[PDB]
Amino acid sequence: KTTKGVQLLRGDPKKAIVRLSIPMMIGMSVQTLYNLADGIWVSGLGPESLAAVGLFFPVFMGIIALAAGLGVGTSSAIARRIGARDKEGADNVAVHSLILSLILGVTITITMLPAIDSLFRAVELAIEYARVLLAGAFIIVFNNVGNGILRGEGDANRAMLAMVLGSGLNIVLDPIFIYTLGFGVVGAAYATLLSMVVTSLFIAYWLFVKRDTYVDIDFSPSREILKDILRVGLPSSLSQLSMSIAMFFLNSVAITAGGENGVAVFTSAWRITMLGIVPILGMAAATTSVTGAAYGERNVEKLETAYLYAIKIAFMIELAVVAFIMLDLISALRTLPVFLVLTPFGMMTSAMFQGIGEGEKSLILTIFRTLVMQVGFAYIFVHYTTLGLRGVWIGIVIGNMVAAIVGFLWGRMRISALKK
Ligand SMILES: CCn1cc(C(=O)O)c(=O)c2cc(Br)c(N3CCNCC3)cc21
Repeated sequence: KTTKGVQLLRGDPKKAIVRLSIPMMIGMSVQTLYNLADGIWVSGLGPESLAAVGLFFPVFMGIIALAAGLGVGTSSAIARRIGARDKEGADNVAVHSLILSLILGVTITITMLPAIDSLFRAVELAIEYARVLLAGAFIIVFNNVGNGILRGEGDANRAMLAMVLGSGLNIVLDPIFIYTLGFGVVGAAYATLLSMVVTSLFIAYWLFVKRDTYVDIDFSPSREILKDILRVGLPSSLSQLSMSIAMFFLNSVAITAGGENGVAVFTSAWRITMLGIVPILGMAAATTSVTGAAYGERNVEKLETAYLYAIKIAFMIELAVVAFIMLDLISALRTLPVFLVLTPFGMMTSAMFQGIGEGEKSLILTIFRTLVMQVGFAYIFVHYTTLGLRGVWIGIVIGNMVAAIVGFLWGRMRISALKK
């Protein structure tokens, strides 16, 4: 009838925010540690292989964006059916998403793999890197969908295990296929492939075989469900997309402000802050589940409680994290991380927008945060001020301040509108 994850969402919102974020944090931690390590192995492979990276990166990030967004849409739609105590509706979303993962999965493969040979034309290495990655696009999507099912139910521990067993297998298999065996840059993708396959066997085990999930995988092709999944899924894909593009724009700002000296400082600072933003990414994922559950119950008070408690806790964790960092890049490690305490005020709001099904507002807030304020102010402090590399860090921090104020008020505004 019930499950430890579903009994968490339907109960004390303060306990739900905590008990669900912690496993998500550990999962995201290993995930970020992979990105840190995978970038290192690729670095030093030569200039030709790095040129191949920038060839497939816009396509690579396209696949990950579509997959991650769809998973969020799955998570959002399942949490809302759980809150409304709608079992058959919660079962229907899961089956719909798995079919959605199949269609979207094979579509990406059939629409890109034959058309990747012409768009690229270092080039040969990119096509091979594309070939391995595109051939397993359906696997990547299924993973995020199966992840969204668990994350939307409250199975934060089984979802944590997914990415931990996930990223962990890649941290190990990365140097093996890149250096020991000697595939090169393509070995990173082949490590990614082989890793993704193993975990897709573990997810299908829990879902289909073990049946430990709250939902039963009742199915009937409904338009309301399809509208409900894409309403959050589609804008979330553009959110992660613009987030990477912001990293590219900020890079060119670091190019103008300090040069190549220079850009290396920005890459070092962006690495340590990626690990320091994990408690926010881990809690934002938990917030979407709780607020979504609260939205289904039509309990605004509980929704407001969980949204305000997720910020307060994450704010004080960051105060601690900032303290870790405080005690060239050494100068920027004392001014830049101050944007990490402003971040939970904005990331939690967009996450609760996804929770209540309004993904469009989540996309607008994210664009304003990552592009308009972060890149916008950083470009301004570097082109119109005597400050060089230092002004870039100021712009990011001062940009987050504005995006935090707008985000928090917009969040409290819509929470007030949910009563009238
Ligand atoms: C070994 C599977 N895997 C490989 C990766 C890679 O090679 O870059 C991943 O980034 C990855 C990420 C997640 Br989240 C992840 N999870 C969460 C979603 N379900 C599958 C496990 C798995 C990943």
